[PDB]
Parts: sequence; structure tokens; C-alpha cells
Amino acid sequence: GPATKDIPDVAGQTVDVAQKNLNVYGFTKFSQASVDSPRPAGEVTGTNPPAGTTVPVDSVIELQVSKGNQFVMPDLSGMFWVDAEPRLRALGWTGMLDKGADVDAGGSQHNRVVYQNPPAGTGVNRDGIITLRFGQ
Repeated sequence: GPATKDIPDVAGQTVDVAQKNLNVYGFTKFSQASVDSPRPAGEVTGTNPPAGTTVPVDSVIELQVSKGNQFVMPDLSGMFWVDAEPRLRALGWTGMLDKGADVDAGGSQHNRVVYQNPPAGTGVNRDGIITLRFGQ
């Protein structure tokens, strides 16, 4: 019957490209799930089962597909809010600021971003909430 093969990694590939490459491996049936991701919309973020999993070539592979609805969280350390806000907006952030309590980071950090959530490098939904805490 059908062979069993390792699912190849197709992360970053468009659904069109991913399916074509998977077809060449002998995989024939697919399903698709939309996921939150900063990757360009239509790009595959991964599969279910994951890459490396040995499965029948005639078993369903679910393609996790990026909505392209996230931006990558910048490092806002040391910025005043007057500059950090439009910087975030320029990334497509339509969300809202939740300002936490001031922290003791020294006089040089007065009214400057000290702590942030989510951390830099994290994928953030466009309407996501950003938590910032400024120096006292």
C-alpha cells in the first residue's frame, strides 16, 4: 500500500509552494488552518503532524497558514512614549496602551520605557494590548 515518509519542513513557504513540494514527496491530501502570525499571509507556519513526523503519504497533513495579522514587537527600551507610540502605529498596531506602575530604573530612565510586554521579537496581533512600564 501507501509508503510512509517524513513530513518535510515547509515553514515560510506559501500554501501553493508548500503543497507542490509536498506533492513531489508523494503526499496527496491536505487540510488548512488559519493561525495568528507575523509571517506574510499565506505562508505556512508549520504542520500537524509536525515536520519530521513519519506518516502515510495518503494521510491528511494540516497546513498551519499565517493570517499575516501580526507585527514583530520592537524593542522600545529607552524610548519616551511620544516616540514609541507612533513607532508602534507604523507597524500596524491599532491596539491600546496599558501603562503599568513606574519602576526605579535610575534618574536617566525617567519617563522612558523600562519594561515591556510582550517581549521584543514576539508576534503581536494588530489590536493586541501592549503593556509598558516607564522609569519613575
